[PDB]
Amino acid sequence: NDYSRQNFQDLNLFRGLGEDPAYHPPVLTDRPRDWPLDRWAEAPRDLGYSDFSPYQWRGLRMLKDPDTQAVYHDMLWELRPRTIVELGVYNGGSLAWFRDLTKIMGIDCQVIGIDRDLSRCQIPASDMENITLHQGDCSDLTTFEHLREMAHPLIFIDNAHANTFNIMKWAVDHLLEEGDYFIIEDMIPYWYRYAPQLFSEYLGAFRDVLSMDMLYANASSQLDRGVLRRVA
Amino acid sequence: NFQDLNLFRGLGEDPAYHPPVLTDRPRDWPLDRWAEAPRDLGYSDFSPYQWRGLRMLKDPDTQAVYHDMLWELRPRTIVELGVYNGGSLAWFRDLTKIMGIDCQVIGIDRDLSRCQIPASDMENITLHQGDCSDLTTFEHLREMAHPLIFIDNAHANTFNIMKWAVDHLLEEGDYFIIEDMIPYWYRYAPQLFSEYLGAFRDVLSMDMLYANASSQLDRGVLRRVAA
Amino acid sequence: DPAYHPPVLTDRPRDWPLDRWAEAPRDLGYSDFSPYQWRGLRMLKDPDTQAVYHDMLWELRPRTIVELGVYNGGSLAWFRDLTKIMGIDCQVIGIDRDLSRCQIPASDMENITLHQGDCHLREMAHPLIFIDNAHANTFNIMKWAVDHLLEEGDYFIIEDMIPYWYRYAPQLFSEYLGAFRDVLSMDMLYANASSQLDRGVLRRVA
Amino acid sequence: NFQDLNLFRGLGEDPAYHPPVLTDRPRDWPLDRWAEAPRDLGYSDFSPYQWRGLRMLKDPDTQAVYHDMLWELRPRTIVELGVYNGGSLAWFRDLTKIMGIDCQVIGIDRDLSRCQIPASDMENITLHQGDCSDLTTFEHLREMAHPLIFIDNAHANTFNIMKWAVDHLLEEGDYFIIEDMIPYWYRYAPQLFSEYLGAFRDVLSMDMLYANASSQLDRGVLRRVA
Amino acid sequence: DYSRQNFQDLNLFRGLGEDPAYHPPVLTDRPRDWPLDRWAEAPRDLGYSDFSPYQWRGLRMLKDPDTQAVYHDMLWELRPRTIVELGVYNGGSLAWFRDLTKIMGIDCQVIGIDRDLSRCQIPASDMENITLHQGDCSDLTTFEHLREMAHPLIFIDNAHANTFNIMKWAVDHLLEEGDYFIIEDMIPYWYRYAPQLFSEYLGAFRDVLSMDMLYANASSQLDRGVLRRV
Amino acid sequence: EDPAYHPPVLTDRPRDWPLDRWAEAPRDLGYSDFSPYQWRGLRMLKDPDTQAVYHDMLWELRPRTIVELGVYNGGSLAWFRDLTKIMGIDCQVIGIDRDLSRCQIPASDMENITLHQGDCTFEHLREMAHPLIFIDNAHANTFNIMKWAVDHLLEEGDYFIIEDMIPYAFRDVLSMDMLYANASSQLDRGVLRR
Ligand SMILES: Nc1ncnc2c1ncn2[C@@H]1O[C@H](CSCC[C@H](N)C(=O)O)[C@@H](O)[C@H]1O
Ligand SMILES: Nc1ncnc2c1ncn2[C@@H]1O[C@H](CSCC[C@H](N)C(=O)O)[C@@H](O)[C@H]1O
Ligand SMILES: Nc1ncnc2c1ncn2[C@@H]1O[C@H](CSCC[C@H](N)C(=O)O)[C@@H](O)[C@H]1O
Ligand SMILES: Nc1ncnc2c1ncn2[C@@H]1O[C@H](CSCC[C@H](N)C(=O)O)[C@@H](O)[C@H]1O
Ligand SMILES: Nc1ncnc2c1ncn2[C@@H]1O[C@H](CSCC[C@H](N)C(=O)O)[C@@H](O)[C@H]1O
Repeated sequence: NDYSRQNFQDLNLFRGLGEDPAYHPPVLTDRPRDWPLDRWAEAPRDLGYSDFSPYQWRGLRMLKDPDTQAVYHDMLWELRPRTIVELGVYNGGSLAWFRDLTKIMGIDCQVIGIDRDLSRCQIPASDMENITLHQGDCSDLTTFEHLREMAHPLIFIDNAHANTFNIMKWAVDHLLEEGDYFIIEDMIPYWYRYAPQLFSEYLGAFRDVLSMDMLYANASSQLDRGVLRRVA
Repeated sequence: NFQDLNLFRGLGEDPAYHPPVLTDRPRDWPLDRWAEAPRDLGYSDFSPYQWRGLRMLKDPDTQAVYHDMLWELRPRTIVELGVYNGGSLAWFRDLTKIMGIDCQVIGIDRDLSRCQIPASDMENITLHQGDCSDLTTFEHLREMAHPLIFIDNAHANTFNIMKWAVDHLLEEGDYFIIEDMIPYWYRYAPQLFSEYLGAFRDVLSMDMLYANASSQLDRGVLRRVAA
Repeated sequence: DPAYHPPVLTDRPRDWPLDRWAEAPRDLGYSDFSPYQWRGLRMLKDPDTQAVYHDMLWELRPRTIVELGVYNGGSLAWFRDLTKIMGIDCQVIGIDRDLSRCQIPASDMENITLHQGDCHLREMAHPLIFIDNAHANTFNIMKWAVDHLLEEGDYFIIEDMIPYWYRYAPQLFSEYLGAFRDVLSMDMLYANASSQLDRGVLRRVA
Repeated sequence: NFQDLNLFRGLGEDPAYHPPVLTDRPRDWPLDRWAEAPRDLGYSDFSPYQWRGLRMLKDPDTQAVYHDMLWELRPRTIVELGVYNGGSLAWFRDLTKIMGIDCQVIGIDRDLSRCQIPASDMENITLHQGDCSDLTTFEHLREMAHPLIFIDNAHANTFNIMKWAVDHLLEEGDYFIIEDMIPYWYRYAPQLFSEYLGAFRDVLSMDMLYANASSQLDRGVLRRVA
Repeated sequence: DYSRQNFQDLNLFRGLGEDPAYHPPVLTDRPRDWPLDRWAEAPRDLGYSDFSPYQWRGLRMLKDPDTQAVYHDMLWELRPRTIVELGVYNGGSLAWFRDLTKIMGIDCQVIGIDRDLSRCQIPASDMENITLHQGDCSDLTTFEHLREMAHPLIFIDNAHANTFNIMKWAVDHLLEEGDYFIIEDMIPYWYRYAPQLFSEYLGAFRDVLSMDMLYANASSQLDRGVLRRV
Repeated sequence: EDPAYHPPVLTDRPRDWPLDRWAEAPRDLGYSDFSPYQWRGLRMLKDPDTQAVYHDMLWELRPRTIVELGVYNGGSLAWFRDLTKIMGIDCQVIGIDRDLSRCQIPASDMENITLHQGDCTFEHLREMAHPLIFIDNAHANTFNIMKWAVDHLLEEGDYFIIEDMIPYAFRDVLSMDMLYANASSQLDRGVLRR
C-alpha cells in the first residue's frame, strides 16, 4: 500500500509548465536512436517523445514554440524595441531568447523579467547582460509602480495571466507610448470561451487606446488574437 | 476594477441558466428555403446543457455513462466535491429517484453561494461547506450508506483525498472518479502522476466499462477493489 | 434483440491495474451501434437527441407526446419519466403496426398508451410533440397531422431519415417540404443540435 | 514573353525578402469588434519566414531541430549544399555564434548570383561555385574541423555525393542530412531508393531523435556510425 | 556495398515512378483470402502505396478515376475529332482516349507528343488512331510541323515545359472556337510559387481563353487548369 | 426519381470565367454530387473509385459472365459489356431487375446483354460460363441468394459482390478478397470470391 507511506504534492502547480524548470533532452523509449538503413521503411513515423514542451534555448527551457518565435522575430525586426517586459519568467528561457535575439539584430534592448518566484530561474549568472529580474506579484500594481523609465519602443508581454486587465489599464495610462505592444499570450481565446459577455466588454473598454494587430495576431496558436498595440 | 476572468475557468460567467439566444438567424426558418438554412449550431456550445432549468456542466455523453453506472451499482450515496450551481446534484437525486433507488446526494464546496437549486427541490441533497485542503472537511462527514460514488469535480488536493477515501470511506465496488483532470495532469507531469496513481495499485482499479466512454470521465473512473 | 444487455469486454479485463495505467487501451472496448438505454430498456436515442428532447420538453411543457414507431418502449418510458420529474402532466402515446417487441412492464405503464396500426381518435390535449420514428410514408402523415392534429406551437419531428431524403431525391424533397411553407417551420434552436434530429424539427406556426 | 515558371519551384520568384501584405483587412482591428475579426493568417503561407531581413526556406520546426542538434553536437563545420539567397548560411553562422561554438559555414552552389547576404555580414561564411555533377567541387573542402554537418538542399547526384562523404569527409558522429526530398524519392522509386539507402547500412544510421521532428527533415537526418 | 554501385538520378522519376510497365500491387502484411469469421477484425486501410496505382488494359494510367470521369463527360459533350497530349510516357492515356472516343462512336484521332517515346508500352495490335511525335516542348518547331487537325479539339499539357509559349502558339495556329487547352497538375503549384507572374501570364490570354467552370473544379489533377476558346 | 441522364447546369457563376479575375474564382464543385456520373449519355451509379476497382477485377479475372441484380437505366450493363469488349474478353452480361422499364439501353447496343425480369434466378435462368462475377445491387433477400449461388452457380475463383449495404458467417466456401475490399467506399467490405 504505497499510498499510505506517501504524501502527494498538488499537480495543479505544473499546469502549463511541467515537473522541472531545468531542461533535459528527450529520450527514446521504444526504439534505438540509430535506426539502420536496411530497414528504413519500417521506422516509426511518430515523434517518439512527448511534444508537451520540448523546446529549448542554449540549454534553458523555452515555453514559446517555434511558430511563436517566428512572430516575435518579425516583430523585433520591424519594431526594433528598446525594451521588452516579460511577465512570468519561470526558468528564464524566453528572457535569454529575447536578449540574445535583439543583440544579433544589433538592437540595444533591455529585457525585463517580473515574477512571483525567481528561484526557478536557470540563467547562468554570467549570461545575464542586458537583463533585469524583479520579484513581485501581478496581483497588486505596486510591482509596476516601483520600476521605472524604460526606453521605447516597448513590448510588454503577459505570460502570467493574473490581474491582466488592471495591469493593461496601468500600462496604457502610465507606460505605453504609440506603437508599443501589449501582448497577452495563450489566454485570450479561453477567456472568450468561458466569459464572452465580460471578456468582450473588457476588451471593448480599451477600444480607444489599443487595437489588435492583424499582421501578427493570427500567426501562432499562442499569440492567437492576443497581440495589441497603443494608438492615439 | 476588472474582475479576474480566471475565476470562470471551467464554469462560465453566470451560475444561473439561460437558453441559447440565436444571433444571426431567426428561430423559425421558412420551409420553402429549407436547404439554405445554416447547418452549424448557432450558439456558443461551451456549456449549453441543462437539467430542469439548471445549468449542467456534465455533457450528454457523461450523463449516459452515469445513467448506466447508477443502473448497475444502484448507489445509496453519491458525493460530489465541487457543487457550483447544483445542477448535477439535482440530476443525481432526480435520476436515482426515477430508478426507484434510495440515494442521498451530498455535495461539498468551499463556496455554496452559487447554488441555484430551489429549497422546494432540495429533497435528499446535503450541502457541506469546506476546503479540500483541510482534511477535516471529510472527517466531519457522517456515516454514509453503500454502495457509494465519490466524484472529484474540484481537483484540489485530490490525491490525499483519495488516500482518505480508500482508508476511511470506500467499501469494495465503490467508485472514486476524477472528472476532466487526469489527461491534463498526465500531460503536464507524466512521471509524478504515474507514480502517484500506481501507488494505489493494491486498492483501486480503473474501470474499463466506463473509463473510455466519455471525454470528461476519460481515464478517471476508478473503483475500490477487494483488499 | 429488443431486450437490453450490458456491453461485454472481450479484449480487456474490466479492472485495469493502476500500475499499468498508461498502457490501457483508449478506445471504447465495444461496438457503438446502439449501446444506450434507460432503466434496463433499450434507447435508440443517442445522448444528443436526449438533450434536445429534454430542452424541448422543458420550454414547451407538452400535454401530449406521440411516438410513431415504438420498437421496445424505452424512449416511451423516457418521455413519461422525464415529463413526470419536470412536473408536466403529459400523456405519452405510442403507435406501431407491430408491438410484440415492447419490453415495458404493466406496472410502470402509467401515463403511457399503446395503439397498434395506422389510422383515429384524438381528444388529446395540447401542446403536442409528434415524432415520426417509423420512417415510411412520412410526408403523408405530415399532411395528416397538419389537417387533424397540430395546433400553434406544437412540434412535428422527423428522426433519422431527413438528410437521407435530401441525399437520394433532392429536387422532390425540397418541393415536398416547401409545400408546407405556410404551416410548418424549422426550429433552428434544435434542428442542428443532433445528428438524429438534424434538420427534422418542425412546428406549426399559424 | 514567358519565363520558365518551373525555375521557381520550391523557391519563389524573388530571392530577396518582401514582408507579407494584408490583402483584405486593415492592420488595426477595433477592439469593440474583436469577435468579428478574421481568424486565418491573412496572407500567403508558401514561404513567409525570415532571418534579419533575409528569406529562410527552413521553417520554424526545422529551425528548432537544428538548434537542438547544434547545441548537442557543437559542430565545427556546417556545409549547406545549395544556397539560393544565403538565409540559411547567415542563420547557421549566427546561431553557432550566440552559442559560443567556433563554426565554419560553407555554401556550395552552381549559381551564387542570388545570394542576398551583404559582404559586411559575412564572417565564418565561405561560398564555392560548382556543380554536383562533378565531385572535385567537394574534394577541395580542405579538411574542415569536426564534428561536421553536411546538408543537401540542391538534390542532384545526391547518392554519389554521399558515397564520397563517407570515404573522404565524414567521421564518427558527423551528420549527412537530405532535406525535403527523401519521402518523394520513396513515393516515386520505392524499389530503387530503398536499395540505394541501405547500401549505406554499415556506414550510416538514421537519427530518430531528429528524424521525425519536422516535415522538411522527415526521414532525412543521417549520421556516421563508424 | 555502397562503393559497389552507381546510383541513378532519382529525380528522373518525379511524378512518373520507376517502371513504365504496370505491375499489379500485391499485399505485404496479410493474405488476400481473409476468413469470413474474422470479417470484423480485418483492417480498413487500402493495403498498398496509393501513388499511381491506376491502369487501363494493363497499361499504367496517371490520370486518377476522378479526372477520368470528367474527361468522359467532356468527350461526350464535345465529341472531339482530335485529342493532343503533351507528355506520353507509357501511352496509357493515349490508349484510353482512343478507346473511349471509339466506344462512344466518335471519329477521334489521338496524337501524343514527347521528347522520349522509348517508354511507350502500347502493343501495335492496339495502335489504331494513335500518332506519336518525338519533339521537345521548348521548341516551337515541334508544333510547327503538326499537320491539319479536325475539330473540335482538346489539347492537353502533361509535360509542363515551355507551357505559356505553347498556348500562344496554340491560340495563334490551332484553336478554333470551342477547343480546349488544358493544363493538368502544374497550375496550383505555379500559383503557390510565383503568384505575381502566373496571374500576369494567364491574364495575358484573357480575351482569347476562358476557364470552363463545369469541369475546372472537378478533379484534383484538372483543378483550375481547364480552359477553352471563349 | 429520374433514370435518364442530365448534365449538371450551373447557377450562380458563368461557365466562362475570365482569366484576369482567375485567382478569385470559386473553388467548390459548383453542383450536388449524389451521383452525377454517366456512361455514354446513360446515368451510372458507380463512383469513379468503384469503376476503377471493377476494371482491375475484369482485367485480372477475365470473366465469361457478369450478373447484375438491379439495373435501373442500364449504365452498369452497357459499361461492363463495353469494358470486357475493349479488353477482348468474351463476356455475357446478364441484368436482372423487377422493373425493367427504366432501362434506356437501345436495341442496337445489346450485343452480349440479356435482360431477365423478376424479383429477388428462381427459374428462367440457364447455364452460363465461368469465371463469373455476381453483383447484388438490389439488397433484398441478399443472404438466401448467397447460399443459392454458393450451391448452384459459383465455382472456385468466382466473385460475389454486395454493393452499398455491407457496413449497415460463411468461412468454408467463400472468402473476402483484400485487394479490392478496401479500395473503394461503395464496395466497402462487399467483395468476396470463391
Ligand atoms: N500572480 C502572479 N504574479 C507574478 N507571477 C506569476 C503569478 N502567477 C503565476 N506567475 C508566474 O508566471 C510564470 C508563467 S511561465 C512564463 C513563461 C515564459 N515567459 C516563457 O515564455 O518562456 C510562472 O513562472 C509563475 O511563477
Ligand atoms: N480547494 C477547494 N475546496 C473545495 N472546493 C473547491 C476548491 N477549489 C475549487 N473548488 C470548487 O470546485 C468547484 C468545481 S466546478 C463543479 C462542477 C459541476 N458541479 C459538475 O458537477 O460538473 C467550484 O464550485 C469551486 O468553488
Ligand atoms: N546540380 C547542381 N549543382 C549545384 N547546385 C545546384 C544544382 N542543382 C540545383 N542547385 C542549387 O540548389 C539550390 C536549391 S534551393 C536551396 C535551399 C536553401 N539553401 C535552404 O536552406 O532551404 C539552388 O540555389 C540551385 O542553384
Ligand atoms: N520539355 C519536354 N518536351 C517534350 N517532352 C517532355 C519534356 N519534358 C518532359 N517530357 C516528357 O513528358 C512527360 C512529362 S513529365 C510527366 C508528366 C505526367 N503525365 C504528369 O502530369 O505528372 C514525360 O514522359 C517526359 O518524358
Ligand atoms: N427487390 C427487388 N427485386 C428486383 N429489383 C429490385 C428490387 N429492389 C430494387 N430493385 C431494382 O434494382 C435497381 C437498383 S439501382 C441499380 C444501379 C445499377 N447498378 C447502376 O449502377 O446503374 C432499381 O432499378 C430497382 O428497380
